[PDB]
Amino acid sequence: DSIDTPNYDVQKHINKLCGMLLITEDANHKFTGLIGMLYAMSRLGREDTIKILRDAGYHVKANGVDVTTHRQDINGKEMKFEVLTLASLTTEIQINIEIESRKSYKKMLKEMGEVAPEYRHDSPDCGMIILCIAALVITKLAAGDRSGLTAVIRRANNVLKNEMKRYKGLLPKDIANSFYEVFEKHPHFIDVFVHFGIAQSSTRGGSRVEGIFAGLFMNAYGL
Ligand SMILES: O=C(O)c1cc(C(=O)O)n(Cc2ccc(Cl)cc2Cl)n1
Repeated sequence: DSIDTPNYDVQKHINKLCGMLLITEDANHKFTGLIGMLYAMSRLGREDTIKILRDAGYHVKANGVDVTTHRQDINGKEMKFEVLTLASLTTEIQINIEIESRKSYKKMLKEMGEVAPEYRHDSPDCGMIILCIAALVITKLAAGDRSGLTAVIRRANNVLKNEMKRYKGLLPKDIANSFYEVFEKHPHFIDVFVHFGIAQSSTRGGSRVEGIFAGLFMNAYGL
């Protein structure tokens, strides 16, 4: 009955996984709530994550998260994939996210030639774009609402219009549903998210998305 506790070392990998979903046309966001939450934990670090859970009364069986190279056959030819050792997310699911993302990337090349940095799966702000949706869901959880989904989509289409222009897979309805699902199924993620947001919103300036997140997070307490 383990909880994966990713450390700072797999932060870049989790951001890239977020970015792979963000470039996927009609992406399956079933795992985005979990992946976003894994990104938040990698930003907090393993030590602070275990501290948060233990202090909150949750008894945690910590699973170490490392990057492994998994060799698997796709269309007759053997391919190498970098995956995370996660008890909550199978090797198969991770590899299929990379496969679907690579199909959307080839379609992009065919449409516009080589892709600008801000349109790629490895843009440094992908994890934070996902956590912006989490910040909107947390507000609706706070306000007492349950059928707050309609307002999440509507607020998201306004606040994240530049990012939605950059990413075909930024689908607020599906992503909000995935976070609602993870916060109700795993309430310990609410404590992790709140500690992440308090710590993030301390870091002054930086990136446009980091600023959008800090603003969205600050709102959950009256703004
Ligand atoms: O020249 C590049 O940087 C490059 C090449 C490719 C590709 O061939 O899919 N891609 C996309 C890509 C690479 C790696 C992974 Cl893990 C996922 C995706 Cl979508 N980027």
